Order: sequence, then structure tokens, then C-alpha cells
Amino acid sequence: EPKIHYRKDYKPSGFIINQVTLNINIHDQETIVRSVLDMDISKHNVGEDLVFDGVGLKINEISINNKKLVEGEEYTYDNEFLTIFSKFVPKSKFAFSSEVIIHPETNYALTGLYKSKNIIVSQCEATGFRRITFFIDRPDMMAKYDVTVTADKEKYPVLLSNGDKVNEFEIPGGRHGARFNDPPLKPCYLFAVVAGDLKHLSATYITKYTKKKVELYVFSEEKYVSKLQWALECLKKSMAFDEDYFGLEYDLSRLNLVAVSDFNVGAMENKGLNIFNANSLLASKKNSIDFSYARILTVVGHEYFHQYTGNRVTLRDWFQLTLKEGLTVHRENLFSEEMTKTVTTRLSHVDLLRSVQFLEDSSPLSHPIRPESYVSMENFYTTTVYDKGSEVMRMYLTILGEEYYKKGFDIYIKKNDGNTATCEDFNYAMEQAYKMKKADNSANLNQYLLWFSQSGTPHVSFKYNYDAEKKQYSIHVNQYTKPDENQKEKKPLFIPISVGLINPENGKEMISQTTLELTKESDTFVFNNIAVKPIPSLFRGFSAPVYIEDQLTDEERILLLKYDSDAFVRYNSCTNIYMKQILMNYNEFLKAKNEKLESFQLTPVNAQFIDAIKYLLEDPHADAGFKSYIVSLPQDRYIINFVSNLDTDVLADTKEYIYKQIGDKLNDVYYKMFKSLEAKADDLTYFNDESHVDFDQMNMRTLRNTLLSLLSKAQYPNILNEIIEHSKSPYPSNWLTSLSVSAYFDKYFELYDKTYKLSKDDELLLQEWLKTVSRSDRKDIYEILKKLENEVLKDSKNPNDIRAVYLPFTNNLRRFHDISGKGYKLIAEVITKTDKFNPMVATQLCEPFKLWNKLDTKRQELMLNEMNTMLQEPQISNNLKEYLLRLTNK
Ligand SMILES: O=C(CNc1cccc(F)c1)N[C@@H](C(=O)NO)c1ccc(Br)cc1
Ligand SMILES: [Mg+2]
Ligand SMILES: [Mg+2]
Ligand SMILES: [Zn+2]
Repeated sequence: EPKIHYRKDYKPSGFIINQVTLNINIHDQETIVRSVLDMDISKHNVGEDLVFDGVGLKINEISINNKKLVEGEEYTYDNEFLTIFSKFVPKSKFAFSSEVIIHPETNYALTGLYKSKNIIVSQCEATGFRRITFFIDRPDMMAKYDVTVTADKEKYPVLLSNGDKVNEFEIPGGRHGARFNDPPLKPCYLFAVVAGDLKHLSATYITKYTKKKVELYVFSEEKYVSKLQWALECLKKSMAFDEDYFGLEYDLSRLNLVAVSDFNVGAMENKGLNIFNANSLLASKKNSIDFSYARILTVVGHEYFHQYTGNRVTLRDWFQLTLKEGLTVHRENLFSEEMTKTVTTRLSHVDLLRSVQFLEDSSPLSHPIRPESYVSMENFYTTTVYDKGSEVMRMYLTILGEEYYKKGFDIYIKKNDGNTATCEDFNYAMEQAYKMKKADNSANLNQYLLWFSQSGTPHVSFKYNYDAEKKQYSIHVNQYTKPDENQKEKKPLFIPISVGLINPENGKEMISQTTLELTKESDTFVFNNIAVKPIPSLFRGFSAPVYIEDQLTDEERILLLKYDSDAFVRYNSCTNIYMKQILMNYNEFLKAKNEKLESFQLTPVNAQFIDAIKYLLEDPHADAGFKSYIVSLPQDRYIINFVSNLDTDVLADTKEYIYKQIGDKLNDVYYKMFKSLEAKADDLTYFNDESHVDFDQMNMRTLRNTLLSLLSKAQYPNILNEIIEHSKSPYPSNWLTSLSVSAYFDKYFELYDKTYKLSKDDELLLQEWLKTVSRSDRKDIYEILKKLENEVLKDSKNPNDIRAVYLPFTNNLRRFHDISGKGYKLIAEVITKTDKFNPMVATQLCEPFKLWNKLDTKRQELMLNEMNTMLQEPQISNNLKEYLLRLTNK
């Protein structure tokens, strides 16, 4: 009886918690938590027992109105629920109090109160607050918080919680306390406490409209405080963006960001006290790869934007998760697009969605962005809820345009500020803007709500007609979502299709900006006074989260790739050319294998496509990040959505052939660009200025490192010389790339030892080194992973360490999917081992298995055997069991 929670079952509690008064006393062997809950009986009360969530708590005593309750007669506790029998529950306002013991030192699951290195830190979302003290641990129980933290002063000089610090005091025996009062109501998942020997950088921010001074503090352990500078700049940028785009100011006197080494995810938006995985807050040019800079910008931005979308407007219940996470990812994405000013930012989010999230949505794990049920709330945090949620949130902007979107968002904030909300509240606010935009009080967005309830990726397909005599162009559009286990019957969605029409003679735009509103299963959109047969530029900006079936020829796609104005359609046209090639070569390789052919033919790569790649690479005005995408084949996890029973060896052979076909024609171009890009890509002018971040320059390094990888796999003449020189670059993105691309040479372990020595004295850099080794294209990768286990990883319980060692390796198409199943067995062993102390990270480590039923039948069987073996572990967590049961359709 695992307990399934159903969305439709939501009901308000029969109780109210008005005030929380906490005393958290941190000692060497245990932490004592005293809590007084000022409570009341709600209008929904029907005489029920008072049931608190409380997981793993050691009760010293519990009381109601300062009378101790007697265990067994007046309450029972089973280590997960505290039940006070209703006859002992007061009928009016009452105080519930308790003193419990918890043990952050041994809390390796990193939820509740835990110790990360020498920092005590909390993580309460989603169900962590009940691991600190008793509570009705659900986001609609809004309360005021008065929190006192005490600790050894020498070990823990910096004490932080939500709200204003109202008192600091000394305590006999070398201890000290601080009291924080946070009067605004909040759900308990936004509570946080931090204690440690933290060092900070700080700044003052003056808000745009009210001219309020906000103190900004960024904290880390002392060793890494020099890595906080970029994060502080990102925070300032985030504040300014919400002010400028949304007209939203921060409301509190202070905002703290804190980095900790042990963290299950990226960061957490606790009010006034955002807590980060160190890998998403700390960077320096000497000790971080380039990706750290966009990561810190987006994660700092993301947690900041939660202050409105999640904190001030919060959730009624956890099924609304996408209302704060999809919306905050959308706000994050707008922010990062404006901050980076590169088209690759949007392309990178599409690239993530169509690989990772599309795979999830065609898997047995498929769910709508608002699921109907759950067992483990932690399994709800998914790329579907986050990234498809973000695309659903972004479609409102595409449909409404900026002006009316901003009006609708402001309606949402004004109407729900300080309250809980549901997805309907957001859709209602957008609907008001829709009415305004359409000048039609009857217009509604009722159909739009299916984006919240309908799982699965829509497929959108096209047919075209041009009447030259009439100058009349027609686009016939069809939408189809495959039935799945959530809906037998799928319904047509409100799909906005941003379109242009390119004149194939001169590459020019043929019509103004147009967004087709597809609301039926099919429609025909006609355009008059189209002087010449156009090439349609469909779903510009990737305007809906769908499979696009453009039915264009490769000649048409090539022309869009060269000449269209829209970065996404160019990238997608290139993607589609590659996919046609991959599917064709895959089937030719497969047939040869199946028929045991002694000889056979392969269809070559389209020569005009290769010419078009060359043309774009040689265009000095073209974006270097975009160029890096066009020379890269689509992600394996994008491809697998298009192949049944995918044989990973055959796919590996297919990609190799296509990369070789192209490199045989373009390697001299790749080499020449690799060399000519050096000066601007590796410019050291601002290497010691942590405020100066140039996303274009970083994209040129991406392009250089992509080209170097291509040339190294090709064994381009004397490229090992370039690899060795590149290992001497000051930039870790370069010298770690030199390690990875040296895999094809006898110098690999020389560079392995060199880069280890460069990486070993920075915690986060070492983790980047581990990832690079893990992802190295090495025939001896299994022996290398054993070396990492024995010599570096050891028995670390740090999630960054475990993820770094194992997850990149699972993208090794040839070796992770070794037909013996040894790679599946390896990851399953790591999952089961990790599950003993950290169920959430154990489920993250399951991610390679998400495509299990898409592989060839033997690998299906191998993966299924490992997950059935994992499901049979007597000690399996609820999180892992529920995940594997759903993934294996059991
Ligand atoms: O750090 C991230 C990265 N996103 C993310 C992570 C895991 C799965 C997934 F689909 C997306 N997410 C934060 C967040 O939303 N911070 O605001 C978060 C996630 C889970 C919980 Br429990 C609390 C917080
Ligand atoms: Mg305990
Ligand atoms: Mg199923
Ligand atoms: Zn979030």
C-alpha cells in the first residue's frame, strides 16, 4: 500500500498553522529542534485526528497548550506520521509544541537538515521540512516563521535563515545564537537554515521604482570565496531583468545566495536564502569550464525569478509544480536570451527538449506537465514539468505577443500575489489578455488547458500547394498525438505556428511575421499575392513543443539553412537533413547485418548539403555557436525517437560513416578554421576579470573544440601536435578538451595525468575532469572507470562526484551499450549502492534506462533484467521502486 496521491483529491486541511517558532540547537553529535506551532481549526475540519508529517524524528516530548502528551494513549508515531487522537485535539486556537532530535551529520540523502563538508544546511522542497520537525508538510499551509539557530561559534560563525536577523547573542560554552523573524506567510518548503564558516562577497542594489536598498550577499566556504564574483553579477543582472521586462522589484531588504558542495540538484529558491550546488554558483576563469558561466547565470536567474513565480505567488498543491517551475524556466530562458545575445541560447533549450524531454514523453514515464497522481513527490521533478512546462509557458508569449503577454502576466501577479495558485489561475490571466488582444470578450483559452493535462508530443505535418497563375500559396497542417497510457483518445491542441515564407530566388522574406493558430486536428492556411513558389519557414523560434514533419526536400532545407532569417528553422532544417541521412544509412547498415551481406552499398551524404555547411562555416558573420551545431549530428537521444528497436552498434556505425563522409570533404576547412579562430577564441585580455564574460568568445571556443574533436577522430595529419599545444591553454574548456580528444592517441594517459594534476586542488574542477575522463572515447573505458573508482571517487557520497564518474559514460553509444550488458550492470550496481543513502540521486542515475524499450530486443532484455534485479533489492527506497515500476510498465 504505497499511497497514491491524486490531483482531483485535493482538499484544504482541517487545520491551520499560523505561526512557527523554531529553536534549532546544533550540537556535535545531534541537533535539537524545538518547535511551537500556533494552530487553529479550519472551516473544513470534520473532527479528524491531528496528523503531522514527521520522518525520522526522535521525539523527546510533544505537548498541546504546554501539557505533555502521553504516547500510545494520546498520540502514536510510526517514524513517518505523528497522530494525535482527535479527542485530545483542542476545538479552538491552540499551541502544539515538540522537541525532537535529528542528526544532520549522518543525513546523506541531503534532504531535511544535513551537513555538507563543514556547513549545516537545509533542503526542504518538496518533503524535507517534515525531516526537521513535525508539520502539515504541504505548500498550502502558509505560516509566519520565527527561527532561532544556535551553534558552536568557532565551527559555525555564520548563521542564516529566512527573514530579518532580529537578535544575535552569546551562549555559555563557546556557543552563540541568532534569531530570524520572517513575518510574510510562506509554505514550509521555502524555509531554510544555514550554519557554517562562510565567507562572502556583497553588494548593494537599488530597486528601479521604489529605490529600495537591497543587500546582496553571496557565500561559500573560505577556500572558494574568490569564485563568487560572477554569481553576484548574475544576481544583479537578474534583478534588473525582472524590473525591466516585468516591472517586478525585489521586496526584501536582503538576498543571500549560499554555495554548498553536496546538493541533490542545481539550486533552491528558499525565500531570501537561495542555496546552490557549488557547481551552479562558483566559477573562476582559471578553474572552471566555459559552461559554468552560462550555468551560474541561468541558475542564479532561475532562483531569483522564483521570488515572484513560486515564492510570492506559491502553489496550492504539488500537482501545480509546473506553474512555478515551467514558468520560472520560461522567465529564466527570456533572461538568458537577453543576457547572452546569442542564438545558441534558444537553440540549446530546444536541443535539450527534443532529446531529453521528447524521449521522456515517448517513454513509459510519459506524463502531462500537470500529472494526475504521484507516489514520491521527488519523482515529479522532471524535464517534462520543467522544460515542456517552459515551452507551454512560452507559447502564451508567442500567441499574445510581448505587449499583451506582459499585460497578462501582470494580471497573474496582481491577482495572486501573496496567495497559492493553480495552473487555471495562470491560464485565466492569459485568457484576459487574449480577450484584450482579440478585441473579443467571447475569446477563451479553454482548449489551451489541454497543454497541462495531455501527455505525449504532438506531431505536426504539412502539405503545400502553390498556384502560380493565382499567386496563391496553401499550407495544409495536420496534428496528431499518439495514444499512450494517460489518454486513450488524444485531442487537438492550440498550436501556434510561427511562419515565414522565403523566396527561393533571393532568400528574402515574402510575408510579414505571422503566427498560424492551429486549433483543429487539421487546417489549411492560404496566402494570396505570393509572387513565386516559396519555401516555408515553419515553427520559427521552435514555436510549439512538437515533432515537426516539414515534408520539404533536402534542396529546400538546404536553401533555408543558407538563407532563412530564423536560427531555429536553419538549425532544424540541418537537423532534418541529417535525420534523413541517418535513417537511410541506419537501414542500409541494418539490412547488411541482418542479411549477413559480404558487400553492400551506403547512400552518400548529399554533396550540396556539405557545400552548404562549408559556405556557412566560411561566413565570418555567422554565429560560431550556430556553426558548432551544424557540424554536429543530432543527439543520440533525439535520433532514438525515430527508430524502432534501435541497434546502438548500427547507429554508431551510421554516425561514423556520416561524420567520415563530411570530414573527408571538409577537414581542411575545419583545420583552417580551428587555426584562424585561435586569436579571438583564446584571447586572455580579460582572463583575470571575473566580471567580464563574453558568450560569443565562449561560443568560438566551443566551435574550436568541436572542430578539434572532429579532426582528432579523423586522425587529421599531425593533429596530435595541435592537441598537445591545446593542453597548454589557460582555459579549462581547452585543456580538458585536449584530454578528451587525445583519447584517439598514445598521449591519452600523459594528458590524463597532466590534467588531473591541473584539476585535483579545485573540488569543482576535479569533477569536470572526472566528467571528461568518463566521456572519453576509450576502448579501455571500463578499466579507466575502475581506476577512477579506486583512485579518485572511492566511497564519496557527494552527488556531484558520483554523477561525474558515471553519467557521461552512459552517453558512450558503443561502450555503455556493450552487448554483454556489462555497462547496464555497472550503472545498476551504482544505482542500488547509491539508493542506500540517497534515493533521489539513485533515480537520477536511472536516466540511461529511460530508453530501454526503444533498443534492439537483446538490449531491451539486458536492461530489463537489470531493472528487475534492482526492483528486487529488499532495501529499495520508495523513490527508486516507484520510478522503476513505472519505467518497466509494472
Ligand atoms: O536545480 C534544479 C535543476 N532543475 C531540475 C532538477 C531535477 C529535475 C528536473 F526536471 C529539473 N531544479 C531545482 C529548482 O527548481 N530550483 O528552483 C529543484 C529541483 C528539485 C527540487 Br525537490 C527542488 C529544486
Ligand atoms: Mg532521525
Ligand atoms: Mg505503464
Ligand atoms: Zn525552480
